[PDB]
Amino acid sequence: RKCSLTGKWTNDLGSNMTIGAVNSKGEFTGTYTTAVTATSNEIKESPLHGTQNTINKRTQPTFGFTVNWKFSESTTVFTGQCFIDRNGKEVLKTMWLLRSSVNDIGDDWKATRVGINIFTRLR
Amino acid sequence: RKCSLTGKWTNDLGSNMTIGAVNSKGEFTGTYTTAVTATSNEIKESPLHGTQNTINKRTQPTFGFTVNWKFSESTTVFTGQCFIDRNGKEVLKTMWLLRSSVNDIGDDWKATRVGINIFTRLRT
Amino acid sequence: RKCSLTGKWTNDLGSNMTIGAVNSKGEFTGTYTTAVTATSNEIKESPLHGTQNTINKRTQPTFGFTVNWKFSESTTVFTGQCFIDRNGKEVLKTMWLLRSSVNDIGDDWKATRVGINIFTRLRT
Amino acid sequence: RKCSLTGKWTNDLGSNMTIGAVNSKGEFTGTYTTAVTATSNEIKESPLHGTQNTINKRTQPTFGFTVNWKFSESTTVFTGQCFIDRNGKEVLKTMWLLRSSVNDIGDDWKATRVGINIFTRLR
Ligand SMILES: *[C@@H]1O[C@H](CO)[C@@H](O)[C@H](O)[C@H]1NC(C)=O
Ligand SMILES: *[C@@H]1O[C@H](CO)[C@@H](O)[C@H](O)[C@H]1NC(C)=O
Repeated sequence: RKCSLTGKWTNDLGSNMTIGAVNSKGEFTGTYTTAVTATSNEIKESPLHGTQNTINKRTQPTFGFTVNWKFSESTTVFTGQCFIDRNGKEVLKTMWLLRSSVNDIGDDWKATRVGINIFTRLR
Repeated sequence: RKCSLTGKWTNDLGSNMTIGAVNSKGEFTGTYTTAVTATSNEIKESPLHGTQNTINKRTQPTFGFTVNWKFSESTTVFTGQCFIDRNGKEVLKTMWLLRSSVNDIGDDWKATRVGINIFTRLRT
Repeated sequence: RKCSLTGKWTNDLGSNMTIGAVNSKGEFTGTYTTAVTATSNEIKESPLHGTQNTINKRTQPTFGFTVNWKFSESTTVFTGQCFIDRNGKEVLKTMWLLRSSVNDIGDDWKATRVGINIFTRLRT
Repeated sequence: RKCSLTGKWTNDLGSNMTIGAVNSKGEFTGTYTTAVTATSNEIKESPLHGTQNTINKRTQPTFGFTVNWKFSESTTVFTGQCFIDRNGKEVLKTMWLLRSSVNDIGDDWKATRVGINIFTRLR
């Protein structure tokens, strides 16, 4: 079976994301939903856009996407691979770069954070 | 006067990219012609897709994009900020993650490279 | 009651490391026995050397260390923080860069992998 | 000729570092000097400790080091390779991870920044 990006996902920090159909070029869009208090009610939703690599039509493709945050001046990109895990579940293993806005090119060196996220299906 | 992603850029490793118009949502597409590759595969031009953050209509906005490589199974994402020094020169300062495809989730841990690229506008 | 790096740890990929006493400068040495490698080389135990930040004598201090691999030409650095949940469990949350050796500076751009590891105390 | 870590270096942001002799195990110590105003007088000096890989005694070894900052609770690690550049000069091409202290394990996801530094000899 193929690991497919389309559907609803949640990650190891409680964020959720929904990705729509992936077209013939590999392109998808979706929404990324995050709480703005850890274990609390305030929820904000931002669009994401990206692609799945379709070379050799792998059953476990790599992909990447950009989340265009609507509640700050930052941007995050995620890249990873859609696996069928050893337990037979679909999992997206991703790493990300979070770019903050700085005012002066002299502060550019501290504007990028890095981390991972693992997503599994919300069914 | 605002740093705009539209147009033609080159980086410190000799790669080029072109980016078309940015829509009012911040979305753009482009093409990336890479000078370097991790595979021994023949390189080719590959599409990219991304967004520029439009919050507070910054003069120097953050942005990100995904390069959907067409000559391998990998994906790279870039993110950075468009800077504009006063005389008027624009620079894109970016960082990227290059994701390779691995056959087994056991190898996932070594599938992600990181680095930087600085882009400047392709000379007239 | 403070999160201390001294002792024996294991990570989410099955690797182990031992770390000896932390001196009053924050310096420690250890050994790292890796479960995984990017090369197809036979793994072996490798020394590590690092420091824990002693500013404000934090209960949960940041730290970093370098693993000087003995079965390849690579180096990996880890950095992270020692957390201690109230019942008393310690966790090291780290990120690392794995540097491969390349023969030509032209290839430097693809020589650095990044990822995470979470370590917990090796079970009695 | 060998690229050797020992000596004084400066980087693309104006920081300086001095690394002592590298012993038979690959170990070195040194000092990392940084300004706490960009283009200004206030200078702070922190120790660094690390190793150079000595497998196959390469003329261009990889290495890594940790800077134990003495003016904050953060730590940085650098890793890279000592090259003889195409112009015949020694250059250290490095990337680093800067770990900030957070109070709550729930904020751990944003505590790591990433960037590069290129060092050349101050002679
Ligand atoms: C980039 O464009 C320049 C200027 O036209 C060209 O000379 C060079 O070959 C191009 N590099 C690539 C990788 O296409
Ligand atoms: C780690 O230590 C555990 C517990 O002793 C042992 O079972 C396992 O084989 C070790 N893993 C490695 C990579 O040495």
